[PDB]
Amino acid sequence: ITDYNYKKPLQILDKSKIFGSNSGSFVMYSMKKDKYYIYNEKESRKRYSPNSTYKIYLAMFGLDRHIINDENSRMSWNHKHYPFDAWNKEQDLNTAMQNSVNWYFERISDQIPKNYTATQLKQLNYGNKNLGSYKSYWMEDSLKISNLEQVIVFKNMMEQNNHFSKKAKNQLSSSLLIKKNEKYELYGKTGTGIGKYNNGWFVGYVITNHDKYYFATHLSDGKPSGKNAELISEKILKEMGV
Ligand SMILES: *C(=O)[C@@H](NC(=O)Cc1ccccc1)[C@@H]1N[C@@H](C(=O)O)C(C)(C)S1
Repeated sequence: ITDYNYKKPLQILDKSKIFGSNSGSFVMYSMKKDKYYIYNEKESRKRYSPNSTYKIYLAMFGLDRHIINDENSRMSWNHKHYPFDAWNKEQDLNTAMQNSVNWYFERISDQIPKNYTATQLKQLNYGNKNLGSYKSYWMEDSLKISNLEQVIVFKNMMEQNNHFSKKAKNQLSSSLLIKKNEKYELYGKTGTGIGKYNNGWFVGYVITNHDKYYFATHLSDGKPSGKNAELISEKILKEMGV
């Protein structure tokens, strides 16, 4: 009822054929040129739950409040059998991000009061800002963000001379690196919502030798999967600027 699509106004694109039988949007931002590039402006402004992309923010708050740190991003397994075998071991930040280990981020969340989080979501302009009963509010629930916001918000949280330390930003960055060769480094995080897949995400950024870009892809129908959002994301960055 209070849910609304992203209002704040700020070049656009046609990637309709890469998306094919999936539907959703793409957003990109050039540091050097200070401009946005968007495929599907209207869909890009619709608010969806960020699901596992919110781990970015959970990690950042975890490092800020010290809940986890340089040396002790650790946290033990509760010896509960989850389907993913990568989830069934000791974790650190890199491991839990790479492998999107829900229990690790949920334990960070456990230790964070609604008022630090609400304050943070307000400084950051994180969508909705709608926390719930404040449980797993990021996992298909009250909290919601648009694809466009994902990009502005992430770019602003990392680039603004702001209260998060360069060091926690850098540990986060490490946790999110996905590909690297000579030309580029690609960073980001997959999100997959569910008995059905209906909300797929891939949010991140790429550093080349020349420029630095933040981008995000959402998926709502077709095969809205974190996996497919990453593929689409990769085909767009390739077919555009190496
Ligand atoms: C984050 O998106 C996680 N998704 C789920 O656990 C599914 C789910 C269940 C209940 C509520 C909301 C979402 C992990 N992220 C993805 C991903 O990285 O694409 C996985 C499917 C790997 S699990």
